[PDB]
Amino acid sequence: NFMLTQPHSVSESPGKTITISCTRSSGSIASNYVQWYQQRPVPDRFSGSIDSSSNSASLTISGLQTEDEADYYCQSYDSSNPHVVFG
Amino acid sequence: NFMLTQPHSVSESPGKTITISCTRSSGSIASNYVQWYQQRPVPDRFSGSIDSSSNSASLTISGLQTEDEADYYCQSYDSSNPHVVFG
Amino acid sequence: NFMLTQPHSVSESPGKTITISCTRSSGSIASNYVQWYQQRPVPDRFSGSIDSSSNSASLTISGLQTEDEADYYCQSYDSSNPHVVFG
Amino acid sequence: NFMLTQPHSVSESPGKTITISCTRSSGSIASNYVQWYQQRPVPDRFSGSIDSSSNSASLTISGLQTEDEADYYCQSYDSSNPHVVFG
Amino acid sequence: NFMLTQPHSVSESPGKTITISCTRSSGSIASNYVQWYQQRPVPDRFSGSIDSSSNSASLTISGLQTEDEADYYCQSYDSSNPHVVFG
Repeated sequence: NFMLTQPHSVSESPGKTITISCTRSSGSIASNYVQWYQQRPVPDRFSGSIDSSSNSASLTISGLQTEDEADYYCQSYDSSNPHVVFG
Repeated sequence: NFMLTQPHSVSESPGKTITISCTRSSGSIASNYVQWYQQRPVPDRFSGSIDSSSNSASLTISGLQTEDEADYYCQSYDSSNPHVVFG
Repeated sequence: NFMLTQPHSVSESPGKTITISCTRSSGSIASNYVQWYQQRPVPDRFSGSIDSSSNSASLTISGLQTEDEADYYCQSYDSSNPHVVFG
Repeated sequence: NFMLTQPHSVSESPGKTITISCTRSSGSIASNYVQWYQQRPVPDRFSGSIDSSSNSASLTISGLQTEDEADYYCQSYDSSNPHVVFG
Repeated sequence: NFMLTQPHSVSESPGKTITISCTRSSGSIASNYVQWYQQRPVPDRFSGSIDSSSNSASLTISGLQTEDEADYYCQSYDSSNPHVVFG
């Protein structure tokens, strides 16, 4: 899958950031995740409860294959040359 | 799947950010996720309860294949050259 | 599927942002997700309850195939060259 | 499916943003999703209750195929070159 | 399906935004979704209740096929070159 779940703030920054190319992924994730992120460049209270959690991630591939003749030709080209003038 | 769920704020930033090309993904995710993100470049109270959660993610592929003669030719070209003038 | 669910704010930023090409995805997601995102470049109260949640995501592919002669030719070209003048 | 559900605000930004091409997706999603997004470039109260939720997402493909001779030729071309003058 | 449900505001931005081409999607979605999005470039109260929700999404394809001789030739061309002058 593609869980692109990122609450990110971007200032004036002409670039490319995340770039994924020619990647193969296959796995299982079971996560109980708690985060308090505080950035201050008055009272703060954080309460997080997960309680009883049952996370199951099962992947089964019972395959059989004869002659494959596999040719995995993955070519990736990425060019990023921004031209930014501030005035 | 494609869970593109990101509450992001972008300032003046001519670019490309996320770019996914020639990628194969197949997996299972079971997530109990809690986040409090605070950025302050008065009273803050965060209460998060998950209680009893049962997350099940099952993937089964019981396949059989004879001669495949697979040829996976994945060619990707990406060009990003912005020209931004501020005045 | 394609769950494109992102409450994003974009300032003056001529670009391309998300770009997905030549991607194959097949999986299962079970998510109990809680987020409080606060950005302040007076009283804030956040209460989130999930209580009893039963998330089930089942994918089954019981297939059988003979000679496939598969040829996966995925060619992608993306060009983005904006010309923005501010005055 | 195509769940294009994004409450996004776009400033003066001549571009292309989301672009999906030559993509194959097949999966199951079970989501209990709660978000409070606050951006302030007086009293704020957020109460969210999911209570008892039963989400089931079942996908079954019990197929059988003989000789396929599959040829997946996916060619995608995207060009975006805006010319914007402000005066 | 095509659930194009996005309450978006677009400023002066000559572009293309969402563009979907040569895509195949087949899946199941079960979503209990709550969002409060606040953007302020006095009292705010948000109350959201889902209570008891039973979401079921079942997809079944019990198919059988002989020799297919499948040839999936998907060619997509997209060109967007706006010329906007402000005066």
